[PDB]
Amino acid sequence: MIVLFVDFDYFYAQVEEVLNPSLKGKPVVVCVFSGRFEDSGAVATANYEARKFGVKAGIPIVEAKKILPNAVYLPMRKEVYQQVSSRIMNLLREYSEKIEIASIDEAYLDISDKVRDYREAYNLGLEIKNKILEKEKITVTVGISKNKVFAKIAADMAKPNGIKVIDDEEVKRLIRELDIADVPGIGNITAEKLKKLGINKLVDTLSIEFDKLKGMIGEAKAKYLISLARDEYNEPIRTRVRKSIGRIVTMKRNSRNLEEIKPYLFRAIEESYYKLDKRIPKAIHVVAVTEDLDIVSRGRTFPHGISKETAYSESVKLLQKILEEDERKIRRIGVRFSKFI
DNA sequence: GGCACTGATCAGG
DNA sequence: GCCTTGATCAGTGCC
Ligand SMILES: Nc1ccn([C@H]2C[C@H](O)[C@@H](COP(=O)(O)OP(=O)(O)OP(=O)(O)O)O2)c(=O)n1
Ligand SMILES: [Ca+2]
Ligand SMILES: [Ca+2]
Ligand SMILES: [Ca+2]
Repeated sequence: MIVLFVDFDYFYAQVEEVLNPSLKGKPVVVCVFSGRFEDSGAVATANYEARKFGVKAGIPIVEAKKILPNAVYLPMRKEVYQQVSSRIMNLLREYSEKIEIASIDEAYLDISDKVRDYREAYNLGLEIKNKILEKEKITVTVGISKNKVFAKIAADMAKPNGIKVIDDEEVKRLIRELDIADVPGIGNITAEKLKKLGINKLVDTLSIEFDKLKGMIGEAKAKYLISLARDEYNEPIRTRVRKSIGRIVTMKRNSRNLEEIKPYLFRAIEESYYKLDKRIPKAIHVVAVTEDLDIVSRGRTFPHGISKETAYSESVKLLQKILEEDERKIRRIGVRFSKFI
């Protein structure tokens, strides 16, 4: 099997440069402002000119400005990026009907039936890069290997504006030498659990007793890692379907007052139904982010679709449930809908 | 024993 | 900050 993975470079910031080419060569930081005070919010992404100096996704805007006070700080325009992304995704469908759109800026193509070997695959990857550059003036990185996991590791290694193949021999090398923390799906908490077991490379998971592994990180991740170490991971490229759609808004001030919270909750419902478009959910969850930033949620599933009127009345009941069962003040409040008809 | 369902967790974009 | 193109866990009700 041959998998080609495409990952768009510094995507949000790059779209902003395409739309305003005077930004080219300047550090650009795309921000999500929460509106609680001035410059409250977090960085969504930054282009490489900013990232070079430590301005990275997730950090506080105030922290970014301490590092690069003269960078260009732009508000996130996700609707614009989403529309640009959709156009590029339509470009990719021309190269394979087996395509898995994995997020707003990534896709997997199964090109098993389009090329014979890694040489032809590399050439097709070049063709894809040039096409997206030609039509949308966006640069991407391409990773190619025998499965989705190594195709992604390949792209990680070639970023930015690159292309890389991980052939069968290199796959065997990585199983021995790749830092296990760098395997997709292994986050800090799991990486720490593993280190405490002495596992530092995929190969190590083959010699440890399975129940030990499973007891620490769970059955699913244990099997996942072992399948990879044995060079036996194969998951097909699958069409992804949206399963939940929601909106969460930050309140001006932390509160436990129902009447205070309601106007924000109802705004989240309005925006959520807008995003639902033609989908009709049978389930609704109210989702509260506490002051200490924990997340608490309560839901309700109906044997029928939920009208916006039913969303309003049920959401208040669920929020009350949350207030009844947790005593912390709420900082953000929202809803998420799912189980579409 | 194991399926179906919930809310919490961990992950990653 | 915000979103799920999320999956999996423990706890449970149930057959
Ligand atoms: N914590 C994060 C990470 C990413 N994103 C958004 C903005 C990114 O542009 C996009 C893609 O994520 P990458 O993780 O693919 O980021 P870039 O595409 O920004 O960087 P790179 O060139 O390393 O791929 O998703 C976000 O909102 N919040
Ligand atoms: Ca990217
Ligand atoms: Ca990405
Ligand atoms: Ca990691």
